[PDB]
Amino acid sequence: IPTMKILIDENMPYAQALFSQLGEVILKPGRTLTADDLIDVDALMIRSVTKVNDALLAKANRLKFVGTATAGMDHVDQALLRERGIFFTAAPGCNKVGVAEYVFSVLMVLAQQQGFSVFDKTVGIIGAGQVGSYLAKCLSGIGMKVLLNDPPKQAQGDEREFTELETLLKQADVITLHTPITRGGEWPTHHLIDAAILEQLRSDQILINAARGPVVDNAALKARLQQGDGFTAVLDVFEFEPQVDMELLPLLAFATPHIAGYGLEGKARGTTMIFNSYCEFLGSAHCANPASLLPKAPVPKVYLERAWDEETLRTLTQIIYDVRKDDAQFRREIHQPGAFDLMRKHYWDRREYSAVTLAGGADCHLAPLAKLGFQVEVC
Amino acid sequence: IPTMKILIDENMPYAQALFSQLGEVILKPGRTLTADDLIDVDALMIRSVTKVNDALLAKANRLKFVGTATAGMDHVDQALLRERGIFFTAAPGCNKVGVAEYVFSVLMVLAQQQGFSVFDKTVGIIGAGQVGSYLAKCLSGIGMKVLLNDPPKQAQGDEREFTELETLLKQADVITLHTPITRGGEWPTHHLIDAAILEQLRSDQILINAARGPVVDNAALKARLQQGDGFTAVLDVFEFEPQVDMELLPLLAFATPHIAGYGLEGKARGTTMIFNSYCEFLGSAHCANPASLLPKAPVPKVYLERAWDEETLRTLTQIIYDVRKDDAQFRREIHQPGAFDLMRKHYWDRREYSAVTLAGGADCHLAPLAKLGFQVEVC
Ligand SMILES: NC(=O)c1ccc[n+]([C@@H]2O[C@H](COP(=O)([O-])OP(=O)(O)OC[C@H]3O[C@@H](n4cnc5c(N)ncnc54)[C@H](O)[C@@H]3O)[C@@H](O)[C@H]2O)c1
Ligand SMILES: NC(=O)c1ccc[n+]([C@@H]2O[C@H](COP(=O)([O-])OP(=O)(O)OC[C@H]3O[C@@H](n4cnc5c(N)ncnc54)[C@H](O)[C@@H]3O)[C@@H](O)[C@H]2O)c1
Ligand SMILES: [Cl-]
Ligand SMILES: [Cl-]
Ligand SMILES: [Cl-]
Ligand SMILES: [Cl-]
Repeated sequence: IPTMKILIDENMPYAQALFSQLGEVILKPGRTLTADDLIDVDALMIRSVTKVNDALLAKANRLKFVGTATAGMDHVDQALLRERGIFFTAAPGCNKVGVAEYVFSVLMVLAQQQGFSVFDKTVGIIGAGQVGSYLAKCLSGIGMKVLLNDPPKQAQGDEREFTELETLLKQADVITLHTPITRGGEWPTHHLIDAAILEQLRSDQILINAARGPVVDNAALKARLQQGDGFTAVLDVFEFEPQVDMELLPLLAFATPHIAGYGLEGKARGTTMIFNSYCEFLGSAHCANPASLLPKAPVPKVYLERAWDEETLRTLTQIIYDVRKDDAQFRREIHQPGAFDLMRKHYWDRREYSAVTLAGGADCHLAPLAKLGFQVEVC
Repeated sequence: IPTMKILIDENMPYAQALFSQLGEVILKPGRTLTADDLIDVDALMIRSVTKVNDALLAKANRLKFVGTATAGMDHVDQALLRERGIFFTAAPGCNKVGVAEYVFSVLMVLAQQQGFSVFDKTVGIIGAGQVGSYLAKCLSGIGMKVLLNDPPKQAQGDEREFTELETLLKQADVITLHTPITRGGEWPTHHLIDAAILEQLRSDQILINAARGPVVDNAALKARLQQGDGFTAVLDVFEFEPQVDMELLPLLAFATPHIAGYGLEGKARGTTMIFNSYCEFLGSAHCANPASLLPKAPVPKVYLERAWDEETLRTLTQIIYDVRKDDAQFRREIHQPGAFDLMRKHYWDRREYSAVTLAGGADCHLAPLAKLGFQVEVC
């Protein structure tokens, strides 16, 4: 029987098991892919390590489909793909779930450490794409007040209610960034949080940047933190990572090596999403989800005796992710050579709220917890 | 129908509900009890706020039984009680459970923060009474190596295998204190951990004192910590509490205001134990337990998919108690007037491992977790 010839990155998780259903699978390390590797190849499945150039496709005589198991697609010349009719797809938002649960962990722990309620704090989301909109969904789901800012999408006709920047920077208690890094365009994000903005940030305001490094001027962030007025900053991304300011590090409430979106589920969605895309491209009925591929969580379900309070919410969410874990490892190991990248490479088997089932009675208020991302079960 | 007349401290938890089954209950604040209050009184149930003097019993014409809902009994002249035939009982070990789970939390978090395995660390218990023996049971239950030291009990004929002090101080990684505070006697405990001992403590050794304040010379503890060689100390009790050395405080890994044994269950055991004692004293069949009196825990049961690792153990135990919570509040509030005592008075609804049921399959290894204190259920 004739089959499609599918070239796939060797280290794409669950790739062989999934795509073998769709035809002949060739597994090769993505960094060493040459032009000859695409001879007689119908479809290509890659990660970020493979650059889709003119060079790579020089002998792609059968290439009709290209899928990248990533949320981003800068490693792909998609103007090239477009001009020669090659269908292209990524996995947008494949790792957005982790970021939301990362931000929530940060809020939850800071609430405990500084002694306040998260339901008193207004979160301002700058960047309402895949990541921001999911975070906006989760926070609003449990009844927190969100503030969305997005000048590009608002100009494109997005009819969500957007808050203007200077308003958000004043009206919001917590400021979280979820934008790309851009120097040009109508709405550049390089040093979006600059010196002038930082010094107008109050002592009871929290700044979180788990978007991209250069969005926050790290030098300016340090200067703002060295006043010691109680201003609070959390960085998952650094302006010149893997290098970080070792003077700034002990001033940051939490510091982690670009691992907010990490997690087995999100990593599996990379493969899962482009697999479903290619399935649909072939006209196949096959369909896959990360829940089916992964083993069940260590603590897959817990039971609730009554309705949840803020304390129970902290208890439940920290079963999955506690930001203090990564923070501690990062500070402990960063002095070691290449520890920034090695910590990411050997990241632990982190899950997400969907891996855990919350079982309760109709009087336990699980509907907000379901919107937060948990699986629920009314007894 | 004739009944026993029972005088009880107004603020003893669940006292009226329990003891009303045994006869007439009179509720009066323990600090304001006078001699006249014991006229025609058959039994007395008190806390620490009531001092049992010659003065208090001056008109106790019917007093036959005295119960104090405490583990200690220094507030009681029991030489007086003995010489006039009054049966006396306390509630020994009523709050020992919390201390063990406190110590374990400290070990669990320090293991995460410093990056090590608790199953690599040998815990040396100094003081093998109610508290120490329960801790020894819990740690050995999950497979940790314990080291018991107790010169008084060893001299009295206790045939457990005891380790000599200087040996324990060298052979053990973690040193936890669970002794009373004594200046005299054959085995005094005042400054038991002194200057000479502290300076022979290694950089990879941990010292925990949740026993009594003056057992550790706090001034010497500070001097040892100011070297910055990596030595680690945790205090639940301070030499001159509620006053603490504000120079020592930021050097302590964890600092809490004498709340290790706190928890609803332990607090209820105070009433429960002396109630059962008095029941037995009357020849009654009535019997009570704190589990029946308390509401069920917020998260009363969780399920396990597989056997537990060290990470899962941390996840499970921190559902009940996470020492970082109290530590954060203590450091945040201590500057406030009387915050040391007020934090204890308005302590949160803390539980214990027995309040949570761990459900799994026969292959989940719950037997050690049961010995740790959890309720288990093999499916
Ligand atoms: N730290 C992490 O673990 C982690 C993980 C994944 C993604 N990210 C970062 O997520 C950002 C969000 O990712 P995404 O997948 O949602 O991409 P996205 O493009 O869907 O989202 C960003 C949103 O950015 C808006 N935007 C662009 N410029 C803006 C500006 N100047 N002001 C306000 N909004 C602006 C975009 O138009 C859109 O509204 C990127 O930096 C992404 O790489 C971080
Ligand atoms: N921090 C807390 O929350 C908290 C709570 C309850 C009790 N405690 C402290 O517990 C200590 C343990 O309490 P307990 O109820 O088990 O009392 P206990 O008398 O049963 O226990 C202490 C054990 O102390 C041994 N001991 C006395 N001197 C010793 C010495 N010099 N060296 C080694 N062992 C010695 C006693 O003989 C016994 O073996 C007391 O200080 C108790 O008040 C602390
Ligand atoms: Cl596979
Ligand atoms: Cl990108
Ligand atoms: Cl009562
Ligand atoms: Cl005492």
